[PDB]
Amino acid sequence: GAFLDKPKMEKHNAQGQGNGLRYGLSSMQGWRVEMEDAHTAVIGLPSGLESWSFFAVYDGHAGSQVAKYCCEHLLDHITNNQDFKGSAGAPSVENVKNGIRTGFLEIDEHMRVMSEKKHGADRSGSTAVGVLISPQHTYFINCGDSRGLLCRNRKVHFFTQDHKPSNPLEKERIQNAGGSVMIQRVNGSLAVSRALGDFDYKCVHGKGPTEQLVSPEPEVHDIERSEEDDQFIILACDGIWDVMGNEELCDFVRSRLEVTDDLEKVCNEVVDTCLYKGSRDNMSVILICFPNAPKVSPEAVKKEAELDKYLECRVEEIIKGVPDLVHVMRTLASENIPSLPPGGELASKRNVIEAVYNRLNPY
Ligand SMILES: [Mn+2]
Ligand SMILES: [Mn+2]
Repeated sequence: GAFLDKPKMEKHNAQGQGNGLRYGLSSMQGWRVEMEDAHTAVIGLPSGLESWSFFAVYDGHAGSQVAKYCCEHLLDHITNNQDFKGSAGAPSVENVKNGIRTGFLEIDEHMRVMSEKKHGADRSGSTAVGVLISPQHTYFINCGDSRGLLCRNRKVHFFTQDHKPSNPLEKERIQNAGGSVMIQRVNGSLAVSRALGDFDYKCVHGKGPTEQLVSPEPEVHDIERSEEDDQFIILACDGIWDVMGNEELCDFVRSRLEVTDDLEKVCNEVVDTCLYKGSRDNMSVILICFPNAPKVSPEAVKKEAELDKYLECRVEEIIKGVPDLVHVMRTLASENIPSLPPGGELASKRNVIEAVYNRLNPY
């Protein structure tokens, strides 16, 4: 219904280390009147999965109720059901894969009875994307238009495929549940074809839970882990992916990692870069790095210090009229400056340019 007059750019961070992993996250409200994103980051899991980890981004719609309940409870719905536990020993590929499906369906029904019982007024829904990381497998999980990727060996090794209504199997399901896809939207309103919650979209008679207008069924992919080649995993809501592609962001994160090992800082840079590339949505990013994540380079740090200083001089020189920040950005862009961060471009450097603009024209 509304945007803010000015963006809420305050970042919320977390970070941790364990099972050979390091992780950082950053969430920001941005231009939207509410923050309806949520996340989960836990290293070491209950009930004998000490050496497992779990990370997840939740993009909530029509309120944050569903997103928040998921962020605190999706994991135990996933690991504490007979499908995940099942077979006598350690959980197999199938156990894990079926366990997540059950987890997804059962928490959905759980939330439906809770809402029915307590007479809930919110009509919210949420995407989930994440990884369950075991000693030898990364299991990617997706439900909605949030997205995850694996950077392996300097390249995009795998990414999750967003559930858009106009996708062929999604459209088919929607049509069979008596709906249509109008442009990109389920009956002209809903932009996503899979989510937790959205219970009004889940009331077709004589169609299973996975056969409704909006499905809670996750897509799960088993990637075998690689001690030598596994570099980092990026999970983010569409607030990020709307304005940056797989290759770009993966190239950009690499560039940043070659400058800091501070993961919260890298995530802040993803989020600011995205706000400046024009994103007007809530943004949340998680960055999980593996032992062979890119390393800090003495040279890349110098190049960044050089580039920073260069951008400071241009600003000072561009001010002879006294142009506003917007106009300085325009001018700087039309200079076609070399060596800007890959993917990030000029946008990834606005905090540096702006801080300087302020040093010189503070009023
Ligand atoms: Mn949202
Ligand atoms: Mn969003």
